[PDB]
This record gives sequence, structure tokens and C-alpha cells, in this order.
Amino acid sequence: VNSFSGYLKLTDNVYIKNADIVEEAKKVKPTVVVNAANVYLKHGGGVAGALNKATNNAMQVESDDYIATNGPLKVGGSCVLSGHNLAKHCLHVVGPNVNKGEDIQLLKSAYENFNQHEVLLAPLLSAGIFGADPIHSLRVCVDTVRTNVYLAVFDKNLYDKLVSSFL
Ligand SMILES: OC[C@H]1CN(c2ncnc3[nH]c4cc(F)ccc4c23)CC2(CCC2)O1
Repeated sequence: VNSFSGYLKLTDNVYIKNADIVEEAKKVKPTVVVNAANVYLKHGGGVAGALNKATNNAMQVESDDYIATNGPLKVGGSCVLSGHNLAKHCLHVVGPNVNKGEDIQLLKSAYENFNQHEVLLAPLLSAGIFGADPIHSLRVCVDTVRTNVYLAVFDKNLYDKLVSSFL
């Protein structure tokens, strides 16, 4: 039993809710919140900008030190950093950004990072300003992630389309 509330169950291990991931993280304090990161960990907008703003820019400060030491992530890759006031840990995952021309096949690799964590609160990778079809992202999630994932979808209209079209 865990503390996630109000989710619709899609499969054995995937759950979904119309929610603001920032507010959801603030209330649940999950072990892992996933950020929709880019390779430079520049958290300017979308989910990343919202999560970073909620940390009062501490996420960005930590991220800048990470990049200065380690260099950029790979598209499809991830790193574990602090969850600050939102979670124990933040798993920064880089899905492909269609608006930069990156290969959508890398979306499966991106979701594979979730399998290293037993339970996660996450957004749909490559959705929103990353330009992929969220219906496709949900399908890849369900077909790739085997650990327990709680998906937060900010847009109510999109949430209803994802549920109604789910096979
Ligand atoms: O940029 C659009 C991208 C963002 N995503 C999110 N998902 C879950 N929680 C979210 N909280 C936020 C707070 C923000 F200020 C900005 C974005 C989010 C967000 C999923 C979607 C939005 C509909 C599909 O796309």
C-alpha cells in the first residue's frame, strides 16, 4: 500500500491522474519524482521549469554543479539528484525532443530508466514542449516500465483523451 490517491489504474503497474506534478509531489513526498529534463539540465520550462521553480531554484543550482563535473546527459539517459522539498530523489530523464529532431525510438530507452526504481511519480516523457504525441508516450510507458509508475497529466482535456483512447 502507498499514499498515491485518486489514480485510475491502467495496467498491473501503471496508474494515471489529472494532476499538477508539482502539487502532487508536494503532497505525497514520493521517494522518486521524475523530471522531464534536457541533456544540459537547464530547467527552463515545461515540467522542468515548474519543478525547479517549486524548489526556489535549488534544483538548478545542484544541476549546474552536476553538469560542471560530469558533462551533459545522453538523450535517453538519466541521473539521480536530490528531490529537494518535493521528493527524496529526482530522477532527471531525457526523452527525445521532437522540436530538436531527436529520434523518437529513444523514448523507449528513456522509459527504461524508470525500471531502476520500484515506485515513481512521473510525467509522460517527451510530451508537452518536447513535441511527441502523448498517446504514443503512454503506450511506450506501459510497454516498457515494469515498476510502479504514477503518471501525472496536467491538462484535463489531454487526460480524458489518454484514458478514452487507451487500449
Ligand atoms: O509543457 C507541456 C507539458 C507539461 N506536462 C506536465 N505534466 C504534469 N504535470 C505538469 N505540471 C506542469 C507545470 C508547468 F508549469 C508546466 C508543465 C507541467 C506538467 C505534460 C504536458 C502538459 C499537457 C501535456 O506537456
